[PDB]
Amino acid sequence: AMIVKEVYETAEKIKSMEIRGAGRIARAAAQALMIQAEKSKAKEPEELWNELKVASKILYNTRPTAVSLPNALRYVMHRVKAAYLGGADLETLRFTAINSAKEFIYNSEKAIERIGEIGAKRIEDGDIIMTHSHSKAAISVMKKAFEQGKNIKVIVTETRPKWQGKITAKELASYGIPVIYIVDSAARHYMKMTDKVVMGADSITANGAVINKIGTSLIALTAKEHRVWVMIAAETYKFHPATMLGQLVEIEMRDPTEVIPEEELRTWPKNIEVWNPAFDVTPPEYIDVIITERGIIPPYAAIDILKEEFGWALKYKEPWED
Amino acid sequence: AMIVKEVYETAEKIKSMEIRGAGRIARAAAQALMIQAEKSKAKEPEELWNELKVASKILYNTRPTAVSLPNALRYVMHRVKAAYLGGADLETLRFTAINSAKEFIYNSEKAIERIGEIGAKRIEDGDIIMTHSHSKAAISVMKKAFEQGKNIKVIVTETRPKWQGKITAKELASYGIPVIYIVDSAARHYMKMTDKVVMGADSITANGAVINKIGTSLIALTAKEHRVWVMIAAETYKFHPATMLGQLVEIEMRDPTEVIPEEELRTWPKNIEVWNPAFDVTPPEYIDVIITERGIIPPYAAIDILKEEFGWALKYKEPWED
Amino acid sequence: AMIVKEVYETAEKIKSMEIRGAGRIARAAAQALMIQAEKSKAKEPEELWNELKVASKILYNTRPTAVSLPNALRYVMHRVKAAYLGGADLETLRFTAINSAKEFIYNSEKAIERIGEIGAKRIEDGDIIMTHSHSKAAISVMKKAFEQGKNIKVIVTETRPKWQGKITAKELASYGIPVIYIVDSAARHYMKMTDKVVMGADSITANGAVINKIGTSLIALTAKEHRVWVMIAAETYKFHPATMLGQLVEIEMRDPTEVIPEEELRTWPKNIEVWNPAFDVTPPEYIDVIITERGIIPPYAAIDILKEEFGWALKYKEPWED
Amino acid sequence: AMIVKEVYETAEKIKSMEIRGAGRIARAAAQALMIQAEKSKAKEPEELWNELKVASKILYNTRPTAVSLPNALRYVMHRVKAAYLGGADLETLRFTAINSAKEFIYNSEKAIERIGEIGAKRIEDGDIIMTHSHSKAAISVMKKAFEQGKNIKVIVTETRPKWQGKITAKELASYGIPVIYIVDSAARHYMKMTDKVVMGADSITANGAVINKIGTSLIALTAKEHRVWVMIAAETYKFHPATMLGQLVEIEMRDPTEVIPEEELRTWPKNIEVWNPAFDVTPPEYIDVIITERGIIPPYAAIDILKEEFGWALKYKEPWED
Amino acid sequence: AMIVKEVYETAEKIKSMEIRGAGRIARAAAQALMIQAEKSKAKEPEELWNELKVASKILYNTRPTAVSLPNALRYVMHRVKAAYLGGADLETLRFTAINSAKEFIYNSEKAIERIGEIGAKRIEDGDIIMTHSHSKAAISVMKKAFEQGKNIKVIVTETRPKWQGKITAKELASYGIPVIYIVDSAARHYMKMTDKVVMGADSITANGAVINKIGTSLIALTAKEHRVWVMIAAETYKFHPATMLGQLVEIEMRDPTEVIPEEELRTWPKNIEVWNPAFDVTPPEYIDVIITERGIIPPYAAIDILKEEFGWALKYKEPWED
Amino acid sequence: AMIVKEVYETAEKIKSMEIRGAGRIARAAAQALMIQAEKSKAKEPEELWNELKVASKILYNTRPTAVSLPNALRYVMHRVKAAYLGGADLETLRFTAINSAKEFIYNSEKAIERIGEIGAKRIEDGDIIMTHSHSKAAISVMKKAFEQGKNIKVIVTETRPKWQGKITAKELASYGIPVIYIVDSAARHYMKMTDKVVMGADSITANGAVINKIGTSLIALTAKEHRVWVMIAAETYKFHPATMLGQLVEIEMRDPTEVIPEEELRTWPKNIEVWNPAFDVTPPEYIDVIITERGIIPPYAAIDILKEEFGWALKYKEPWED
Ligand SMILES: Nc1ncnc2c1ncn2[C@@H]1O[C@H](COP(=O)(O)O)[C@@H](O)[C@H]1O
Ligand SMILES: Nc1ncnc2c1ncn2[C@@H]1O[C@H](COP(=O)(O)O)[C@@H](O)[C@H]1O
Ligand SMILES: Nc1ncnc2c1ncn2[C@@H]1O[C@H](COP(=O)(O)O)[C@@H](O)[C@H]1O
Ligand SMILES: O=P(O)(O)OC[C@H]1O[C@H](OP(=O)(O)O)[C@H](O)[C@@H]1O
Ligand SMILES: O=P(O)(O)OC[C@H]1O[C@H](OP(=O)(O)O)[C@H](O)[C@@H]1O
Ligand SMILES: [K+]
Ligand SMILES: [K+]
Ligand SMILES: [K+]
Ligand SMILES: [K+]
Ligand SMILES: [K+]
Ligand SMILES: [K+]
Repeated sequence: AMIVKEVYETAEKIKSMEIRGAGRIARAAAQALMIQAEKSKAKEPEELWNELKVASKILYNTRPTAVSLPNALRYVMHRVKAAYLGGADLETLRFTAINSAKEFIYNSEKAIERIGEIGAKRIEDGDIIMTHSHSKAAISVMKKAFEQGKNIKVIVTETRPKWQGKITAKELASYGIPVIYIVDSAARHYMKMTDKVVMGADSITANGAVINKIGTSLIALTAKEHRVWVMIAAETYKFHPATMLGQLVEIEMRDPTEVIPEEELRTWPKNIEVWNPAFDVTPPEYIDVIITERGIIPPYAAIDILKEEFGWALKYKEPWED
Repeated sequence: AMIVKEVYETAEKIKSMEIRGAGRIARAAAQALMIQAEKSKAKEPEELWNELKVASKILYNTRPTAVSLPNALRYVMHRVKAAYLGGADLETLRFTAINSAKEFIYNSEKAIERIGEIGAKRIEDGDIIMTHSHSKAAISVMKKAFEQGKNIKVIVTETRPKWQGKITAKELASYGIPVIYIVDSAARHYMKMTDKVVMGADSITANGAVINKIGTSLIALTAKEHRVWVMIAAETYKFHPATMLGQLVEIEMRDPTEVIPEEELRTWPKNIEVWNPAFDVTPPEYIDVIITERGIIPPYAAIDILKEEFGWALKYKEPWED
Repeated sequence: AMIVKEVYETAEKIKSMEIRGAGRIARAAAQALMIQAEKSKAKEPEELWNELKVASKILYNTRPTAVSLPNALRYVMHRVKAAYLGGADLETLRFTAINSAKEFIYNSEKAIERIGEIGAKRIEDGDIIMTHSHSKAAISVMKKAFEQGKNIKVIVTETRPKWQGKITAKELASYGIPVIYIVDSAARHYMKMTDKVVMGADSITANGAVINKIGTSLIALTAKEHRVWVMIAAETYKFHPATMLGQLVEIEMRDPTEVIPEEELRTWPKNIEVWNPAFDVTPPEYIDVIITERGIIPPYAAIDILKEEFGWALKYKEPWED
Repeated sequence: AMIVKEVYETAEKIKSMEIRGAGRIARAAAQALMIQAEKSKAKEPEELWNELKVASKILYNTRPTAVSLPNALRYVMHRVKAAYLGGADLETLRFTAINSAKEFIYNSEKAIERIGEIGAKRIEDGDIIMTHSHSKAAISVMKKAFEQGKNIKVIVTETRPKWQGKITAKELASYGIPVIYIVDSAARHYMKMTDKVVMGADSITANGAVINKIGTSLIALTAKEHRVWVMIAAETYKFHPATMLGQLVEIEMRDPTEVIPEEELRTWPKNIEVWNPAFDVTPPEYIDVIITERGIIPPYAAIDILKEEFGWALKYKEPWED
Repeated sequence: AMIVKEVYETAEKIKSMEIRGAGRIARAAAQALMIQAEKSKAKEPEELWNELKVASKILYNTRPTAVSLPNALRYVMHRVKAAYLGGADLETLRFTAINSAKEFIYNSEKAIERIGEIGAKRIEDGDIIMTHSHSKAAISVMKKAFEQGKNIKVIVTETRPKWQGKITAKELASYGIPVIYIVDSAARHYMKMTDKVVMGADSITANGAVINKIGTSLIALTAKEHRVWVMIAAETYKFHPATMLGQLVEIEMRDPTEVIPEEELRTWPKNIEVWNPAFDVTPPEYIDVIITERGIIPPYAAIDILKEEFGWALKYKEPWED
Repeated sequence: AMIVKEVYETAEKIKSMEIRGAGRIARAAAQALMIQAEKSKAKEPEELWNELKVASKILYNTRPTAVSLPNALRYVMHRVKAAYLGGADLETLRFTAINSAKEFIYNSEKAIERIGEIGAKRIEDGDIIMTHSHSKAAISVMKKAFEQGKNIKVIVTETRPKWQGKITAKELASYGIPVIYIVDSAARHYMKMTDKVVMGADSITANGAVINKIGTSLIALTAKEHRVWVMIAAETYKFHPATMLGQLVEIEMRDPTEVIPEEELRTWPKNIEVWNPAFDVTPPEYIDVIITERGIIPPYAAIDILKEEFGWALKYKEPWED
């Protein structure tokens, strides 16, 4: 198959986390299949079908934990597959793909703004919010509360190994919002002064569990200890279909040198392993609500979100498979 | 008034954290008064006395949180005051200061060894152990349990902002102990494979609370959630006497440039604050045992230690005072 | 603009709490629009419509917390709006308002009876039951369980500041049920002899939280500490729709003279504030079941009730609005 | 009135626990109905109808706690009844009974196989599983996981008084799975080495509570204590529809001779009562997931299984009733 | 025996709670025995011995729950008894009693001031303190923090049935301290804004339990839920000797009409009992510290306080017994 | 080397559990030492000394977990050793052994009687008590309470594998106390009707943990869950001095034939391991009080029992050692 440059560049940048955030990763995965359909030089429908099959697979094997990525691919290729199997001609396939792909990106953008408006109603004036990592959705909520004229301060946790909290601190601060930057270790110490916790999701499971950035479960734990509300801002495509039939989510182990730089680690003894999980799993009992673009749920209603939007596809194979 | 440079240098190095760890800071300050005494050029007792008080004030105003420091100073200066007020001559006073400092240092070393001997009995063949920061007393326990031929593995938390875990990791490796190095955030995620938790203490309070490196309380919190024993390895001079009469322990707020380096921090907007507590406080309900040189205690028995060894001095002002 | 006195009197009495309890307030407001419609002197639909909206605004601005009230108003006014905008003539509109109000009142009465029938099955012969405030729906359950020949005894909390428990106590006694009357403070002390807890609800939220009379959350808290079932007896019109899209329920702050009578309160210094929340919020983790007219649910299933019966109206403004 | 031998045998074998396990009981009840219809000497529809009614009551009045039994009888008799009231002739009605029984029996075996497939995905290589009693659904999960190449070990609790664990241990051993057998008392002692708990259910209620063999709640409680996942393997016919309308599940109290043999018990004093509850009730807060043949649910979603598969029948009487 | 007027007046006023507060009750009990020794017209030592024996018994049978009362009597009569048994003449007995009695009252007064100074060190500037009932000792702590220039607000709970909170609110407010008065039911609702809880004791037990005003355990419970420190301000004579040898403290049941006034209650049905426990028992795990006049303890160190100050007397009969 | 028959019998009877219960074991060990001295044919002091050393080792190497045994041997052999090193002649040394054994045996019986007296005060009229295994100290508490006229009922858990509960039930029945006998699995089912839990101890550690019959921790855990008091009835020789210096108590693993009889076990597959821990370890957070003959303590005061009664011996070797 004749895969375009942009499909491979996008895959590289997902692996390397130059492109990161589960929402963004997913939009970018959709963008890539769109560009493959723009520039494809294929003559028949069945050539193009095959390019998009292979482009999808390239994109799926980049980073495993955020289901947002495969839900973007599925959004485009369920539609592309249906077109092809009902004998769409070539230009009818090229459009299905381009259009499905634009549908997903626009609905993503709209969902986040909507999550912002909903979640902000749960923020009270004077609140001190503690967040983790960098999440566009969590930030939509905090940003929207500030624009409503609520006076808020956000406690940004640093989020090692990759320092995501620096992006968050600068982002919120540039909107006018006062920020307090602290280390991940200081989360319990400042939980007493915290009124709310607002964080993202990479995968939400059937039973209510949230996979998000490493350290998320600690903040959640001690939030429960102190009765601070834990609010997970998360789009419906963060919800994980395969968990309905009993799959556990893969937790991405990233390279040791994101923790200890190569120049430093090569000097350390052989009997020190460095372990770099990218994500942990927060149980549902530590979660007050999940703010989706369709509204507030208890985390145990994740099963409904999946029943009604995703369940149907589980009897079929994946839409990029032979 | 005529204070030697070794006192001034010890101070500077305690502040900058070139000299660090509660016990070592204590030994360094004992040592500093020793050198003041050896090298003093005083002719009268009153003149040496005055040097020994001023040197004590300089050493005590360095770092507040770890009570080891003022306890070392008191061990020396109670004995210096008793001698001076009982009419000691110049050389009897100089030797009282010197010999007292030596007793403190010697007892500090013996206590850490004995703590290791005692704590090691609570480590079992096969144990995965999680620790935090760098604690001589904690390491002593792990080192001895290995030396007894137990096959242990230690999970070492990175301990930001100052990366104390690097020190711990390299040291444990160097005695032959396999290490797993993780970010602080990952402590709950790895608590399910952990069997024991073993950390140090900077100050231990009347009611059993352990003030220790920032993040300690999170590790204990989730340790307890999981039923993993939390064991604090701690010398009797870590116990805090002022807290018998209601005093709260000051928590050191250290320079923000330790968190975010100067060169970068000055590029950030005014409306980000960086906050950097060097310690947090862990409740007694989350501690299984404290391991002192005199044996295993439940945390609530902190008060006995304080009664029988320290309470006598609480009717009197500090032995360095005018 | 030409509003009858029955609407004005119903309002005044809802405010003063002469008419009180979530369900009864709802029925009183349905009834108030009914009388507005029966007695209206309008010639045009537009003129009646306008009376029905203004009367609705007057009734809704009385007391905020209990969602029963605006739910009753909507039951009537959704149907009035649909008729008016579909071109109904004066008398078709008047009858739509009147007949809708009647359906609400009739359904309210049937629901409380059925709730009693359902809840009673969860009461067992011999049960000591603790309750709080005065709730029709809660009493219905206790009354029916007695009527079935179960030998129950009810602990009745006094419920300050308004002494709601006196009402509950006299009423339960009058059906033949032995009562034990205690101050609110004594609820933990008597929780060890309690078998069941049965209380009402003013608003139930998207995530399962029950807003109810002040003190409810304490009784549930210690009920849970003790493993005593907490059962909330509540009509579907107690469920709060705005909370699907992030709205927090306002908690009524009532006059301080209800706490400390006027004559006494004016003798007190300026620097005492009296604060008087009429409700508190009980988390879903402390609730065993909610008992509605449609059956037993776990609290987290609040969201289903809200979805299938109320969410449809959340794209539209209130049916009383200009 | 003309009930075949086979029905009376099934009933006796169910009461004496010669046939046992919730699913197998249900399959035996349907088998009996199937054999009543096959061998019936009834001449008219109304005569067969009456034999089946009576068979169904004989069967329902054997053992109360496991609802799998009445759900089997309902499955058949709902269909048999809908035929009879439509005016179905004799051989038409005999086939509704015969075929509905076979549908139930086949779907049962299919459901359990699929529970195995789904629940096995939650077992990870290396896992140690604690189980309780003898559940065919739980065993399917453990068997499948092992067949996938996962090296697991199973802690089989003995399950007094009927010694069920001996059956589970022998069985699992017979597939090549290493079993650790321990007494019920030791569940907490070994919870620290358990990774996963997997058990059956006799009845699952509307709020998520699980009724299973006596002991089950203790194992769930200490599992929650230690953060081990509790996974309930349960066919959808284990869910209890009467609970939707407030019913409490009856806890079968069986003979004291199953605890203390007749020989020994008769010598004991009169003032020793021997109580033998066959089941207990685990709350949903201690259950991570229910594995059904339609998927994984959080325990709070039990109410949906019921709304959507059994809720329709609650306005009618039992099908075997007049 | 010729008991003076003031012994009987004091007993009456303890029963009626005209004199109340455990410290005050005890000082007043001591005052009474003092006055009996002032005014006694007795000729021999053995007459006087007998008057004080009988005066003590009159005072002991007034209110049972606060051990402060009998510890005051014991303080005077251990001394009086020792005098008499070593053959003190009459004036030597009259003084022992008068003087012992003044010793107790002065040490009481001094202990409270000292509890104020200790406990205030645990109060931080800006703190919002929630209290219960009226306790001189709790107030000493809060009063002393305010005089130190810490800016504090106190949340006074009303404390039914007897309204103690009115005395507290007026008292604190008259010292300049801002007060918030709320009902006992509002304790959890305002626990989120509370930094510290400071309360009294009537009896502290060997194992750490605090008997204090009804409702105390609820505030403590929800304080633990929210991680607010519960500090019990309490003199060493609040500690309960008989608990060392396994006695449970009697919980005083006061007359129903303190709850519902006589004019009102006489009209209520016969099947309503009104239950008025004066006190409840807070377990030690909900208590952070006990501030005694000898300093801060964990509640589990109550056994030490009793071992060293009280243990010795338990092998002897009570000092007012024949 | 010349060890009498009686010592070898005691040892065998201890290993096979023909003599059992921690106290009774200890009394049997001292009895053996007493009989070794009485019947000794030794001519010199050093010869008797040597028989006693060897007897003590034979006895100590029977069963490890219950420390009552080594504390008995220590009581005697500390005294026997202090005599021998003072130069005591033969008949002087024989009497130290004989008399020290009798001192221990008499004080044991006295301690248990006094535990009964003390612990009975915590039983209230009406109480239902759950117990576990067969403890003479626990039984003393239940017997005394009943003898005081309190109408109690006792839930006797069966205590597999050795069926201890049958002994407890028969015994208690024999004093006229109504017993409910239940299997271990049912402890949580009946915890809701239990008012009080009362059990023994084999070893009590320095931090308060209680080692008792397998199952004990499950009963403590579900008791804590339901706020039932857990009361441990334990002689002061149950406290474990090695634990002061970090030692962990060994958990005796006994024969698999005590779980599954030899006849049956030999037929089973090789791939079923049967594990029989005889004890488990209850944490101090789940224990309300330890009832000793010197009084009630909170479990955290165990360290004082030890400091003040056994702490002296830890700098020396065992008395029976060379
Ligand atoms: N890898 C995973 N995939 C899906 N769900 C998980 C995974 N790990 C944990 N969970 C769920 O998330 C929660 C975390 O529980 P625990 O592991 O006990 O903290 C539980 O509900 C688990 O069932
Ligand atoms: N600065 C401090 N000095 C002494 N004790 C403290 C300090 N801060 C907290 N504590 C104690 O440590 C524990 C921490 O409580 P929490 O507020 O639950 O983290 C409590 O037991 C307090 O008594
Ligand atoms: N005003 C409110 N409106 C709606 N939900 C609320 C409100 N206040 C609290 N909650 C919810 O109710 C529960 C109370 O939480 P806590 O703050 O633990 O008492 C949480 O589940 C919140 O989601
Ligand atoms: O989709 P949004 O809300 O922006 O963020 C969702 C989550 O995905 C991210 O992972 P990574 O940085 O890609 O590894 C972060 O963990 C974040 O909370
Ligand atoms: O001794 P002080 O600290 O003043 O108060 C101690 C306690 O005694 C009181 O009881 P009551 O009003 O006599 O029934 C209150 O409960 C108060 O907390
Ligand atoms: K907070
Ligand atoms: K673990
Ligand atoms: K109860
Ligand atoms: K585990
Ligand atoms: K707070
Ligand atoms: K109970």
